[PDB]
This record gives sequence, structure tokens and C-alpha cells, in this order.
Amino acid sequence: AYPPYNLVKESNVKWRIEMALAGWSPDAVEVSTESNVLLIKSKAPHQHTDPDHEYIHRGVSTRTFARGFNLSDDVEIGKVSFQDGLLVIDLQKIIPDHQKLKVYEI
Amino acid sequence: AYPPYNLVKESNVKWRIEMALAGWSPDAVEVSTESNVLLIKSKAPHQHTDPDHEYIHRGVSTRTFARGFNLSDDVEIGKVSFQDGLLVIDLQKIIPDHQKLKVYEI
Amino acid sequence: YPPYNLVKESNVKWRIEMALAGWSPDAVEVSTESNVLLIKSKAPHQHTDPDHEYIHRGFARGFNLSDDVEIGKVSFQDGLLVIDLQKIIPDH
Amino acid sequence: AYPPYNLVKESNVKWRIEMALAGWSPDAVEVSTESNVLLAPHQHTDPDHEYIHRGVSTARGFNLSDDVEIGKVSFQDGLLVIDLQKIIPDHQKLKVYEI
Amino acid sequence: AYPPYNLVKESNVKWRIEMALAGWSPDAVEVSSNVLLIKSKAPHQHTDPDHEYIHRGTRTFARGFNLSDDVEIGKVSFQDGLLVIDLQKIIPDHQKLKVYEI
Amino acid sequence: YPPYNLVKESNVKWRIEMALAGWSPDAVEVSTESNVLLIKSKAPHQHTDPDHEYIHRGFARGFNLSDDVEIGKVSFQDGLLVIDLQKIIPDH
Amino acid sequence: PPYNLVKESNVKWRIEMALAGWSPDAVEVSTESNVLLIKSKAPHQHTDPDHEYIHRGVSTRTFARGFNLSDDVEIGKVSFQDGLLVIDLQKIIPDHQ
Amino acid sequence: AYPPYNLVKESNVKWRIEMALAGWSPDAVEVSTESNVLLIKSKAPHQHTDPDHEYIHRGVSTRTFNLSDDVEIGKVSFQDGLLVIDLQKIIPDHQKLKVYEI
Amino acid sequence: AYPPYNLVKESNVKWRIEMALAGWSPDAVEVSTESNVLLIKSKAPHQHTDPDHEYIHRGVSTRTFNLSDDVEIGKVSFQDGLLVIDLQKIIPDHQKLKVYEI
Amino acid sequence: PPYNLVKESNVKWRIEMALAGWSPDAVEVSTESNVLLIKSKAPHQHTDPDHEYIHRGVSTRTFARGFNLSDDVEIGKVSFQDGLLVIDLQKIIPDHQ
Amino acid sequence: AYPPYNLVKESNVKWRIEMALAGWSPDAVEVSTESNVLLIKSKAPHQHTDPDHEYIHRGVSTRTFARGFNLSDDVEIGKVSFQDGLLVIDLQKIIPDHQKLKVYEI
Amino acid sequence: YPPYNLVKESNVKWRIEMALAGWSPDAVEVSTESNVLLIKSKAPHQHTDPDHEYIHRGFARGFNLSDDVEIGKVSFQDGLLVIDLQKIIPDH
Amino acid sequence: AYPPYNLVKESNVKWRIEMALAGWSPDAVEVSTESNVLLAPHQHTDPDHEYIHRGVSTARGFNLSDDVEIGKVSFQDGLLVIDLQKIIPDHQKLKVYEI
Amino acid sequence: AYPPYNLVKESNVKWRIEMALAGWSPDAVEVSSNVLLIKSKAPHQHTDPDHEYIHRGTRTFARGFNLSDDVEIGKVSFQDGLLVIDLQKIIPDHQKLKVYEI
Amino acid sequence: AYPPYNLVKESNVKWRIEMALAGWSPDAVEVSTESNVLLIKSKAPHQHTDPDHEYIHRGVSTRTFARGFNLSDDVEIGKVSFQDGLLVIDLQKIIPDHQKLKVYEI
Amino acid sequence: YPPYNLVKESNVKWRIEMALAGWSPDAVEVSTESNVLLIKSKAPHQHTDPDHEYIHRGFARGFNLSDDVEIGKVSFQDGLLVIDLQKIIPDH
Amino acid sequence: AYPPYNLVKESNVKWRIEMALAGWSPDAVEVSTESNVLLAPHQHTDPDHEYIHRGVSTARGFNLSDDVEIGKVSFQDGLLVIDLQKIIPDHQKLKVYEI
Amino acid sequence: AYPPYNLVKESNVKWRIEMALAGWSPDAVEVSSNVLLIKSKAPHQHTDPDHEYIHRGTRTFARGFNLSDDVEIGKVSFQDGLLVIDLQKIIPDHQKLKVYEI
Amino acid sequence: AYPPYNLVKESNVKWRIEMALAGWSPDAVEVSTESNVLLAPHQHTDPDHEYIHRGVSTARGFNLSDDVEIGKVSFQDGLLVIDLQKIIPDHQKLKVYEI
Amino acid sequence: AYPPYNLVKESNVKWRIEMALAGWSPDAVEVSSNVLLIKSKAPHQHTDPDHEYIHRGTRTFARGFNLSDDVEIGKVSFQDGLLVIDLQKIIPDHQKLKVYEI
Repeated sequence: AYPPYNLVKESNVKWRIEMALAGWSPDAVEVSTESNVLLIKSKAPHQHTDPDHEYIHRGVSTRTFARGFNLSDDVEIGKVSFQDGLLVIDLQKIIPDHQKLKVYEI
Repeated sequence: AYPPYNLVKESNVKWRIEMALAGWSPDAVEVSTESNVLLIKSKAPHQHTDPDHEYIHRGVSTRTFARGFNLSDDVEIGKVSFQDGLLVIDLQKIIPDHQKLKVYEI
Repeated sequence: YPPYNLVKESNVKWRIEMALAGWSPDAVEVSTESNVLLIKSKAPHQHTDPDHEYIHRGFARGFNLSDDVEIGKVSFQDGLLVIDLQKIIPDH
Repeated sequence: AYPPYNLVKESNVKWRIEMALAGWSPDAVEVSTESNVLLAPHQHTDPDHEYIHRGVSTARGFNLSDDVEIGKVSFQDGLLVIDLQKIIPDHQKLKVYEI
Repeated sequence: AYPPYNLVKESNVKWRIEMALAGWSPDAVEVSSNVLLIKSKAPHQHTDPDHEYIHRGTRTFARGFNLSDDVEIGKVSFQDGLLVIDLQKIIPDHQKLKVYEI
Repeated sequence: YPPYNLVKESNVKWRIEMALAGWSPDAVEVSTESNVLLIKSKAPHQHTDPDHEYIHRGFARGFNLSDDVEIGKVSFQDGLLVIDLQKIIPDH
Repeated sequence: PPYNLVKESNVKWRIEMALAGWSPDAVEVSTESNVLLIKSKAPHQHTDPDHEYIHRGVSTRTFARGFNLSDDVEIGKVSFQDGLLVIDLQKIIPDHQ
Repeated sequence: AYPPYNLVKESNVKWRIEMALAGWSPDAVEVSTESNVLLIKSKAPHQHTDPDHEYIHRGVSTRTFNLSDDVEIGKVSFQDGLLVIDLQKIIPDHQKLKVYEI
Repeated sequence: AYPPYNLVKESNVKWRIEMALAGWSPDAVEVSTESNVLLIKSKAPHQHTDPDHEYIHRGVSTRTFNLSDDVEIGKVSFQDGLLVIDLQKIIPDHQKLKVYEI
Repeated sequence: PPYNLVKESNVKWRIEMALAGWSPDAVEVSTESNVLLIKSKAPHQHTDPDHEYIHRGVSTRTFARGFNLSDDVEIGKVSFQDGLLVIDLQKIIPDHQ
Repeated sequence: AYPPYNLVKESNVKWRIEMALAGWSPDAVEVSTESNVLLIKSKAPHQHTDPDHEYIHRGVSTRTFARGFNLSDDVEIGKVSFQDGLLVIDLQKIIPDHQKLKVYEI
Repeated sequence: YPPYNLVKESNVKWRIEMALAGWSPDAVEVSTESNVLLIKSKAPHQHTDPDHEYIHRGFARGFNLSDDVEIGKVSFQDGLLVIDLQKIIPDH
Repeated sequence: AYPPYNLVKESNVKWRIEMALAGWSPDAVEVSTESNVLLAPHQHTDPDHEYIHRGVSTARGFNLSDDVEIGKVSFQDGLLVIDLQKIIPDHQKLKVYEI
Repeated sequence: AYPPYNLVKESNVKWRIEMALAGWSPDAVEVSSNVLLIKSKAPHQHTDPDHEYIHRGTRTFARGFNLSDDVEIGKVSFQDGLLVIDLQKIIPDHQKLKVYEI
Repeated sequence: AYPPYNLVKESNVKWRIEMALAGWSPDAVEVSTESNVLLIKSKAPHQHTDPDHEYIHRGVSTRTFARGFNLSDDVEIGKVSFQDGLLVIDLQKIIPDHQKLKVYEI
Repeated sequence: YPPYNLVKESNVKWRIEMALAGWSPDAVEVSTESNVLLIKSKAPHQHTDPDHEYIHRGFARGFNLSDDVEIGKVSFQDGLLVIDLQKIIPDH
Repeated sequence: AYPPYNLVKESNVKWRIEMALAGWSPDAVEVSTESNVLLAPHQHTDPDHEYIHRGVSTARGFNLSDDVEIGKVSFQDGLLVIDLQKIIPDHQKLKVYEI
Repeated sequence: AYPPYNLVKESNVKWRIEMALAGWSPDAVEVSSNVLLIKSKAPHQHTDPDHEYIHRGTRTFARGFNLSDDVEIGKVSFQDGLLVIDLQKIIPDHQKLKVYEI
Repeated sequence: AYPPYNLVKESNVKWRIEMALAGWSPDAVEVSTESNVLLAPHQHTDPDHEYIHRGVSTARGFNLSDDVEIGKVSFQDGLLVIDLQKIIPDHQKLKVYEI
Repeated sequence: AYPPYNLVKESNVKWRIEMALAGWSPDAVEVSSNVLLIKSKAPHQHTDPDHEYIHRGTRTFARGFNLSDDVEIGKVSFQDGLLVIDLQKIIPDHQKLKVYEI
């Protein structure tokens, strides 16, 4: 029921999002960033009807959806690459300055 | 059982609250703001009794209620408009300065 | 259905109080049909808020009159309908 | 298996009965008004070979509200559409007052 | 509720269909690879309400039946809200009603 | 299995639209066998992301053709397969 | 009713049948469109006084029995004897035997 | 389930029996009268040894399956797999069917 | 459960009874004929008093357990724990096994 | 079939057995690898006309009965009388009695 | 099973805690404040035994318990009043400087 | 009901210990009736905190005495009632 | 208890039947092609003492797709491997066009 | 699905085993403290797909049976996909088929 | 199913972690600190197979696991002591400057 | 019970590997009894951490030996017990 | 169906029995004190026509605590109110000591 | 627990009601569109406790019965805690107790 | 209802049977060693009046591990305490090596 | 598991108790308002382990029985792990074993 999303966890600073949008034109698609909370909003602005001129079973269903995720501040965007009905968005932020992993006592 | 409330989500900065208070006088009603946590408190200060002089079925029930919601800081108020037993409260705050939604790579 | 309260002031008087919130004066048209009152509430606007922004949220009525009704007052105040009806004289 | 009946008020003076009767001719059907209540002359030996299975097969009362009368009955496209007319309640008055 | 329907079985060459369509005009209704389709499609009819008209005991319907080849149509008669369609085809050279000995 | 939509343009034409996301041109090889179309999707890479970093996440098809098919157009655009087939002439 | 089946050969199907009491005018057989229909229709009935008649086990009824044949099945002989129907059919020539 | 037999009750004295034995030769069948008790024995002398592959269905098949004094037998007519046995006996010297009053 | 007895049915007149009494001495067993009703009584005179520890299983054990006129007895042969009782009586003057027609 | 058991002493096990009708050629006993097998195999059968025979209670059947003995059990006597088998075994010498 | 605690909500700045400790000496009782997270720890340091010299049913049971609550910073203490086996602790903090509750438009 | 503990010091002595938290000296009045002790706890204030602010939160007793009782000490300390009773001499 | 059968298409012109028949010799087994459908001569009185329990014990049809033919049958290691060959559908053409 | 297997019981000295291994080559198969192990271990065989070959009705198996000491092997015969292993050992000095009196 | 971990709660400033890693070489083990969120990642880099030369039942199972815990900032490390297949990690941070536990009124 | 793994190096050798975490050298004492090995693990300290601070958290074994055992090596390394046993020569 | 009884202690010397007896006259009712335990003279043939359904229809013991006595019995408004008086336990003493 | 009540059915003109009100004073009780209402309303009575008085086996009640028009009241009698109300009205000109032939 | 038995190994050479036998004298009880397995002489007519209900009422085998022997049997306080002694397994050797 | 116990009922004056205490020394055991208490309280005994000694089929117990007044004790005998306590009191002046007429 959830459209088929995937989240790819690169480094300490970088998290990529992988997206299955097949048939979606770029005029339909709209992303939004409100207070470091990402809203991706697919909206069919042409609103293709469900006519029965001679149309059969439609298993794949698509019109208008909305999603939200509170990100840890202060997320920026790196790249977005539209390639064969998939979106690979690259978000790149986090500066803790404490990634040390070496201590021993025997 | 919850009195019939509605929350209306305007912009990135603005969130409106819609309120069904029918029969409530303004002396009864009391709102409260403690540490950016909104408490709306309807209190019947006249305390209308349930007499049986000749009174029948009372499906609509009303005396004293209390509600709470932790808002993200630093919420202020814009307008409140009492019009035919409804309250439309306009809250207007949020300054992220990162609402950019355009990046591509092919 | 909206939520209805009923009261007798006396045997003369029935008083109905009604929570209709958001309803406007053109949206409500009442009718009297066959010794039966019909309070109809019809939205004269296709209530469509912009789906993009707002989505997520949480009629006709008939009642027989017991000859012979005399309608008093009907007040549209603070989202309430307060109707005052009158009927007795049973001669007995 | 009774036919399917649909009843409606046009207004205060307009009942309307619409009725699906398929295959019914003009001498089989008979209506009667009895006590303020509205209410196959030759049948056939069906041949088994030709009549393997019919998927269709071919009295109904409704006590009237004082005091119903008739307007127009009309056979069209296998339906039955009966107009009935009655009112006088001496009460069709709408009243409202106050801000 | 799909409507209800009778099938008469005259000969081996002829199969007649009896369809129950009451209130249907003859521009709504449309008949059409050795497969028959009887489609009823409201072109110009009334939309219902909940105020004046309410309770009932009629929209658009389509039907399919894969017949053996190569069926033609004969005569369609619209009377008493009934469609009586005649279909006439088949010569299998095998309709032999026989065989008896002692 | 991927999710399949089916449409008749006319009786002539069947049009199939297909969501294959991430699939590449070498990964898809189609075949025609015994008046039956087989659309096979085989990963030509052992899809192994570095387990260390990425783990947690959320075929062949056969359909009989009704003599005699004429394949039109097949477009690999924006993660969709849009195939246009043709078959009628029943002489009747 | 109770039926039994035999393949003499690839050529031959034989159907054996128990019809007890059935008269020769009642029985009919049709070979319509490569589909056999063995009909058994009593023409009329017998005067049955429910007074002294008891627990009637034999439900006397008409029946039509259809079977879609493998193109294209033919009849050979039918012999009515000992209250049995022995029907001989004949078809093959599949060039695969 | 057993074979479907019918008993006709002609008179007080006479009882007729209708047996359904289809495809039974007359040397398999035998009837016995012992101690004023009848026994109708269907006894296959040898079962027709046949293959179970060519004969797809063998649901219905053929295998092997006290009166008031002083019973005699009238007739037994075997034709077209139906047995009709006529029995005629009973004398109580009391078969008067009369008496009526007000 | 009771002892496993078998009744052989020789003729209408003659009936034979086969009783299974293993390990039963002949003074325990007794047979009685009373009012044209037989009674075969197995009666242990004293039970062999034995210990229940050394004898692990005592599942199967030994304890204590209307004809048509005018029955007589023919023979009763006791050997290797099997009783074979020959009874021979029945005369209805009606044992004819004949009658056949077309 | 119905079996009974006895320990006369530490030396002695005795098995008492009801075999009714069994003939002397049918019965066999084997002492194989410190495991006793008392066999009861009817050599052939009897002509059984199902006509007048009724409710056969005695299911006549062949049976082989094995029991793993405590090393190392021996036979003493077997006496066939009154349709009983009385088998005497003898072993002890455990230096613990 | 929870010992019988009560929380009393005075003002926007003040929240009182009411406590049922009957028989508890003050040497036993120990409170703790770690990063504005209150830990009250009752510990029977005498560890009264359960002897059976002639002792009957003991429905009231008491030895060692521990509790925790993350408070909003930077909680301080006001008073604590030991009076008849009850503790009334007064915590007093919160400075939002936004408690305004009056806006209208008609 | 409040929670009650029971102890014998000896056969002479019963000692009852009682958790009554918030209870005051006027709120508790004890009675002796028919060789039966009745410890009654009655609120002499209608305990009504201001609903506006505070709402959400989480009797009589009779026991027969086994002739002849001698009441010792009863201490109201730190929300406890510690009563010391005395009864033996069975002459045997 | 029938034996276990496995059917496979090598290609468009290659069916392949593989068959487990253990203990089966070369005169017991008989195959037949009947109506476009592919389909123990002396048994033994097993001695009870030696044959306490066997844990193995020793007709099957499949209507063919017009119009199957035979290639090579081979007994090896107690299996049966039958090659069958047939095609001509007049249709083995792959077609695709567009960006 | 473990494969299926017969055990023949010649004498008290000899016990023959019959194993069902069809399609197994004689380098895969391997036989080996008075406990027999018949291991079948695929050394060089085909791996399956889901495209050309699909449905079936054969991997690696191992078996253990604690025999009384001190078993040796006699002859193993690989024919018709059957292994017939002969094992020949045992002299218990107790195979006495006797004892009868009156 | 969770490998057998234990958490030891020293002071207000110090929390120790106790770890059951038996058979794990130090080349396999890898810890990670991303934005004060500890990820301990055991990865068998030799990838010991499950051969059947003569190997029996293996109840103890070990290959690759990963764990995560969001710590309150700004966690540092104190000691780590590898001693008989156990790891005792000492984390030491928290400066509230409000640990006072003494107030009375009678 | 602690979790036990079992391996044959050959028929000669059994090798047992054992997760005993926190266990010390005085806490483990092994015994051989009646051709049966008993690995006993007894805490020589009453493991009592200060309840005040730490509370919340998440034996003997016998196995018969198959004459005649020869114990090889037993290594207490990194919280593992790796025992190497030896037994074959069946003369057959 | 017994009547409904309510028992009460006024004090240590005051039991009080209150009793609903509707339609009961002054010669039907009889009370008795037996063994330290407190415990329709002419009935009618009701006529079916007039007496379609009555929705009402018209011995009880309680062992007394040594040693109960009587005070005042009073018929008023169809009830029965019996005052009983007894005490002397030689023990009505309240005692308490300590801070 | 609603109280319990008897209805006596004198004539077709007269219907008498018998109400069970024990302990009720005559200022509490009140009787009143061709619909009778018998209301019992505590005006001056005692409120209960849980200390002195406890267990029981009496508050305020109201009753409605739509009678055919145009009922009047006759006499109400308060005795033995029973209310006996007399109502007397009805002339339907149809109380004919007849009709018999042969 | 058998008595209650408790078995224990003191060491490798020390079994110990402890046994509750209440009311049992010294001539009723008999023990026997049979085939490497360890295993009321005059009863009374109890009088019903005096013996209303007794709340107590008054052979057991255990195959021994080659080859058990006896030490000391002792009646004390209604119990039975049997010491048994046996070992020689030719194997009581503990061995361990490595860091 | 509470231990098990017999009660003997000599006369109306005398009731003897038989207690089952095996392994109990006479300093552990202690007997004591016309209510008898037989308390068994381990003073000096062994604590169990799980290594040497394990399975069983004995701690501290107390018992109470409200006897009619004013019971005294007679004799307590500790033999075969049984306590046989004698209690002797009661004169009700009513033990009359009589009353018969015709």
C-alpha cells in the first residue's frame, strides 16, 4: 500500500533516498522542506480519468499521495538523478567531531 | 467522546485550529499558554443543572473539559474569530530559512 | 447526524436546541409537509479545501406534529438552533 | 419471488409508484382500490428441450395515508408508472423569528 | 444485482436469447471474434437524489459468451421491456437421432 | 512479481504498461515461444550492496497469443515498458 | 441411474446400462454436434393408488445425459437384452497408436 | 445402499414383489423357501475378470447378495431385468369390512 | 469383551456351537437345559491363589461366566480347549426348495 | 492372543498360553540370538462356504512374537495339554540372590 | 504494585509531588538529581527481617524501591514537608515569557 | 480499603499497624460496640481540590474481640496507627 | 503409490521426461502413444521371514501438445530419460522499437 | 524426502540391505566402531535453474545403524539403480529351533 | 536472539557496557560513533564456513551483527578492557551542576 | 545453561567449544567420574553488585565416555573452553 | 416470592426492622418469638374477567444475638417498623495513648 | 427496581388501578391530553448513610399510559399503603354479548 | 500409594538410599538382592468407631550399575539409611593443558 | 506437601492423635486457650545442595485445632517415627446409649 520506497545509509554525514516513480512526469511531482521535515508530494495535475472505452484491470494505481519525515537538522540536498523511473536523492549533513573508536586497557 | 475539533495546516509557518463550541459563552471559555504548550479549558462557570421540571433526553452534554498539545517553539497567536459557534484560531510561526526544493543531475 | 436535545417548557411548549457548526443561512431551508416538520441542511458550496494542503480530519429530519402546532421563535445564534413550538388544548 | 417495487413522494401532493414487470401483457394485470389499500390468465406447458433454464420467472398491498387518489398510469418500456395526488392537511406554513 | 435472463434452445442451428431490460431506450443499448457482447450503456438518463426519491428494489452492464463459430444475428425484437434475439447458425453433419436393435 | 496493467486501444490493439524500476537494458531479454510471449527479467549483476553499510529494506511471465500477432512498438522510458500488440481479423 | 464403461480397443467404446421397466417408446438417443444425449422419457404414467402402495424405492424420473465426445465419435450397434443397453461406438485414425 | 426393491400389496391374501436385477443371468439367480421364510439370493457364479484401466468408472456393480403361514408361490416372471413374484396366502376367516351407527 | 465363540449353521435342523475355553478343567464347566433354553456356565470352583508381583501381566484371565422347540443334544466333544456341541432339531414339515416360471 | 506369566523362582520363568484349534505342525518355537520367537503359522486353510457361516469371532491369523531375553535364557520343558502351552525356562547364576 | 504516588499540578512554573511513605525513617530515604532526572530511592538500611516468633499476615510490604522521571530543565526544589507519613515536595521552574491568551477578530 | 498488618508480640498481645496517609486527628474516631472494635475514618472536609488545576490521580472496620480486652497504647506517628491490645488468661 | 515424474522444456523443440524406476527390468516396462496421449509380468510369493518389511514397493498419461514426436530413450543408473522434439508454430519472431 | 529402503533377513548370520539410488554414480557413493554409514555425496553433478527445468517429484544423504559387533561386508552390487549390500556375521551358539512334549 | 549484552550504571556521569564476545578476534570487531549514537558492528571478515567434514550441531551461531543506541551528548570513551571474551567499555560524561537533594519545612 | 558446540576432527577426536563469559580459573573445576566427564562451574564469589546502583539485567554437566578416553588439550582463551578428546580403536 | 426486608442497628442498643407489606390487614399478620429466634386467613376465588393480571402477589426467621427485646411496633403507610433494644456487654470503653 | 402494580377490569366503562406505594406521604404523590401520569416525587424525606443504616431489599418514579379519550377520574383511596384509583368512561354502542343459531 | 524414595551419590563410590517408613516394625520389612537389582505379616480388623479416618496408610526395584555392594543399614527415627559402595572404572584422571 | 496424620477416637473423654514425623529429633518438636498447636521446627539440621544430593519425594510445620474446653495432655510416645499423643477430657453427662419400645 505504501508506494515502494528505499532508504540507503551511506556514511555518518550522508543518507540517500531511492524512489520508485514510474509514469510520473516532473510537472506532477513536488517536494517540500519545512523546518528540516521533508514532504514529498506526488500530485497528478492532469488527473487521468478511469474511462472504459476498452480499458481492462488496472493493478498499478496512481493519483495523489503525501509523505513526511522529521530529519535531524540542518538537512541540505546534494544531487537528484532521474534515471529510468527512479529518483536517487543525496542528503549530506552531520558534523559531530567525535568519531574516535580506539581505547584499550589490559 | 472527544469534542469535535479540526486542525487546518496552512503553510510552513501557519497552522489554524477549528473549534466546535456551541452554546458556550465567552466567560466560560479559558485558553492557556504554558511553555509553548496550549491548554484550552472550557469550564461552565454557571454550572447549569440537570433539572426535571419537564426536561427530556439530552444527547449533547457539556460542563467542564481540558485539552493539551505541546507545540514546537515559539508559537504566537494571529487571530481568533467567533462566528456561529465556531472558533478559528490562527497560529503563525517557523523560520527555518531552508525551503529549497530544486536539484538535478543526469 | 447532528446531535439533538429536547425539552418541554410546559405541556404547551417543546423547545429543540441544535448544534449546527459551520452551517450558513442559505445552507438551511426548513419545510412543513403533511403535519410533519422537515429541517433540511444542504451544503450550497461543494466543500473542497485544497487537498494539497488540507485533507486529514476526524441531511434531512422528519418528525410528526400532534395537531395543531403554532411556531413561536427560532434563533440562529452562536451555532445553535433554538426552536420554540406550541401544542396542547386537548379539551380535557 | 415478487417483482421489485420503488415508492416515492414527488411533493406533499405526489406519490409515484414505478414498477418493473417484464413479459407482462395488458390482460394479465389487474389493480384494485380496496378499503383505503391499493392492491397469469392462461399458462403454458413449457417444452423441456427448448426451455432448459429460464433465468426469469413471472398480490401486493400498501395501506394508504388518508386519503389517496389517482392521476395517470402509463406502460412504457416494460415499466409501470402510477401518479397519485393527495394533500389537504390544512398546514403548509413555515415560520422563523430572531437574530 | 446483475439483471436476469432466459435462454431458449430451438434447434441445433438456432439459439434464441430473452433479455430483461425495462426502462431502457434503444440508443442506450448496443449489441456487437465469434464472441457476442450485449452492452447496456446509459447515454441520457436521470441522476438520483436522496430528498424527493429514495428507496428502490439501473446503471451500465456488459456480457460475454464465447459461441462456436461463425454466429450471425437474425432478428431482435423490443417488446414488453424484453429483448428477444434470434441467432441461427451450425451444420455439424451430425444430428443423427437413431440406433436400435434386438 | 512486478505489477501489470492491461488496456485495449481497440479490438486490434492490446497495450501493456509495466513498472520495472532499476532494471537495465541487458537485464531484460524477451522471447517468443509456441505462440506464447515470455518477458524474462534476469539480474546480470549479483545485486550485493556492502552489507556493512546497507541491509534493511522493504522472474518470467508467459501469456498465450491468439493467432496471429503483429508486434508494434515497445518503449523503455522512465522505468516503464509500453508494448503495443495487434490481433483481430476474425473474418466474421 | 447406474452406468458402466468399456474400451474394447482404440476403435471401440462400449457403454452398458441398466434400464429396468423402461418401454421402447420411452427411450431415445441423439448424436447432436459431437455430443451424445441418451434420453429416457416415459411417455405418460400409471394409475397409482396411494392406498396399499408402500415404500417406493424406485424413483421413476426422466433424464437427459450429455457428454462432449472427442472429435469425431460414431455409433456401431445398440442391443436391448436382459434389461441392459449395450452401445458400441467406433472412432480412432489418430495416426498415433 | 442395496438394490431398489418395490413391494406391491394387492390384497390381504396376495402380495407381489418387484425386484430390480439388471444384467443378471438366470443361473446366477436362485430363490429358496425355508421354514416359512423366503430367501432371494443373487449369486454371481464367476465375476467377469476385466481390467481396471480401460473401465474408468465401476461405481455401480454386480457381486453377491419371515412370512406368515402357510405361504405358496403363484408366478415368477423374469423379463428385461425385472422380477415379478406373485404370492397369494392368508386366511383368518375374518375379513368383514362393515359396521356403522348413529 | 467376552470369550470368542463361533456358531456353525449346518442345516435348518442342525446347529453346531464351537466354544473357546482354554485351560478350563472339566469339573469347572457345566451345561444346563431349562425350559427349552440353553445355559453354558463356566464356573471356577476355586481361583488359583497366586502372587501379583511375580505374575507381571494378568490381562486375560479366568473367573466365572432361548431355543425353538423341541431341542435335543447330539454330541459334545471336549479336546485341546475347544468345545463342539452338535444340536439337531426343527420340523416345520415345509422345507421344499422349488418353484420357477417365465 | 492371550498370554500369562509366572516366575517359579529366580531359576524359572513359566509362560502359559491359550492356542485353541492350532494343530501340531502349525506351531514352532525358535531360540535365536538370546531372543525367543514363538511362531504360530497355520500350514494351509479350511474350505469356508460363506453361505451359512455367520459372525466369525475367532480371527484366525499367523503371528510371530519376539522378546529379548536377559543373557542368557534357556528352555526346560514344553507340555501341550488342555489346549495350553506351558513353557519352562531356566537361568540365574548372577551371584546376587 | 506501584507505591501510592500523586502528582499535583499548581501553576505554569510549579508542580508538587505527594508521597505516601508510612514507617520510613529519614536515614532509609534517599533522593537523587542526575541531569534534571529525579530518582527517589527508598532503601531499608536496617533491613527488617520477616521473622515468625509470632508474626501474622503482612499485607503492607516494604524494603527497597527505585523510581525515575525525566523533568524538563532546569528543575530546582522549593520545600519538602514531612507531615504524618506523607512528603509534599514543591518544584518551581519555567520562564517562557509567552502566556498571552487574548486575540479576537469579528 | 487501607492496608492492614497483624502481629502477635505474645499470646497476650495483638499489635496492628496501619497506613493512614493524609488522615488528621478529627478525621479518625474509634468506637467499642458489643465486644467489637470499630475504627471509623470519616473525612471532615469535602476533599475538593480546584478541578480547574488538579484532577487526574491514581470507611469502617469491625472485628470481634475474644473476651476480655485491655487496650494498651495507640500511637499516631508518621502516618501510622500502632495499636497494642491484650487478651489471654484462659485459666488452662 | 505411483513413481515420481519430472517434466521439462529444453527449448521450443525439446521436451524431456526423466523417470525414477528402481528394480524395474527391460521386459516389465511398456510405453505406448495413443490418441495424441503418451502412456510386473511375473510376481513372487515373498517369504515372510526374510521379507519382514520392504521400504519400497513396485499407468500414467499426459495429453500432448500438437503434435509431439520421439528422439532418444535411455536407461542409465535406474532412471528413464526420454527426449521429445516438436515445434513449427510459424512464429518465433522478437520485435521491439523506441527510446 | 529421505529415500526409501528394503531390508532382507536371510539368516541370523546374514542381513542384506537394498538401497534405492537412481542417477547416482559410483564415485559419489561411499560406504564406511561396529556402526555402518552409507553416505551419498554429490561430487560432480548439475545445479538446477528455474527457467529451462522447473517442477519435480537429490542432494546428499547419510545413514547410521548401530549393529551388534563385529560386522564385515561381503558384496555390493549396483544394478537397476539398486544397491544390494550383503553383510555376513554372527555365531550366538543359540539358534535352537526346538522343544516339544505331551 | 539478541547477543547477551549488559549495561552497568555507575554514577551520574558514568555508564559502563558489558559485552559477551567469545571467539571474536579484534580484526573482526568494529565500533562506530556517529553524532553521539554508538554502533557496535561485529563482522566475521574471515567468514568461517559451515563445512561437514565431520562437524556436528552448532548451537552457538556467529557471523555479522549490528546494533545502535542514541546516547545523550556528548559521550566520550574512558577505557575498554578485553579480558576472557568480555568487553567492559567505560563511558564518562554529564555535567548538570544541580545534584542537590536536601530541603525541609516543618 | 551455557551454549555448547560439538565437532569431530576425525573419528579419533571430539572437540568441544564453550562460551563461559566472566568465569574465572578458580570458578571452574572439572571431574572424571565412572567413565563420565563432569564440567562444573561454581561461582566462588556471591556475585552481589551494589543493588543501590545496579540491578536490571537480561551448573553441572555430565556426558558418558565411550571407553577408552585420552584427554589432549584444554585452552582457556578469550572466554572459550576448547577441549580436545580422543577415542577410537574398535579393532574392526 | 417473599416480601423485602431491611435490618439496621441504630446504636449498640437499637435494632430496627422496617417491612413493606402492601394490602395486608391487621388479622392476617402474626409475629412470634421462638427459641431466641424472631418469626392469608381467608382467600378468594378471583374473577378472571376483572382480574386479568395482578402485578403484585401476597414465614421469615432471624436468630437473635443474646438476648434481644421489644420496644415499639407501628403500622404506618403500609410499612412495619419494629424497635428492638438490647446491650449489656460490660464493654463500651474507648482507650488511646501516645504521640 | 420499578414498583409492582395490579390492574382490575370492572366493565368496559370502568378500569380500576391498584398501586403499591408504601411509606409515601400524600403531598409527595401527584396524579395528572388523554394520557394518565402517576408521579411519585419525594418532597421531604430522609437521605441514607452507610454507618447506622446499610442493607436493603425508594426515590422518585413516573408512569405513562395512553388511554382512549376522554378519561375522567372517580375516586382515589389511600389504605394499607395501596392506591386504588377508579376511572369511569366509555360508551362504544358496541358491547353486544350475542349471536347463536342451528 | 508407595512410600517416598530419595537416591543420591555421595561420591563415585557411595550411593545412599534414605527411606521414610512410619509405623513399620523390624519383622515386616525384608530386602533382597536379585539379578543385579535391589528389591504386613499380620493385619488387623480395624474398629470403625475408634478408626474413623486414618490420614496415613501402610515392592520397589532399581537395577544396579555393575556391580553395587552394601555398607551399613540403620533404622533411626522411622527412616531407612542404606550405604552402598562400588567403583573401579579404571578411570579417575583429570587432564588440562594450554594458555 | 503437608505431612499425613491419623486420628483415633477411643471414648467421648479420650481422643488419641498419631503424627508421622520421620527423621525429627525431640528438641526440634514442640507442643503447646483450649487450642492445641503441634509445631515442628528445625533447630539443628543439614541444608541441601544440588551437586552431591539432588532428587527427593522436610522444613518447618505448624498445626491448629480448636478443641472444646478444657483439654489436658496424657502421654506422648515417640516410636518408629510416630508420635502417639493421648488427650483425656470431657464429662457431658449425656452419653446415653438407649431408648426402645414396641
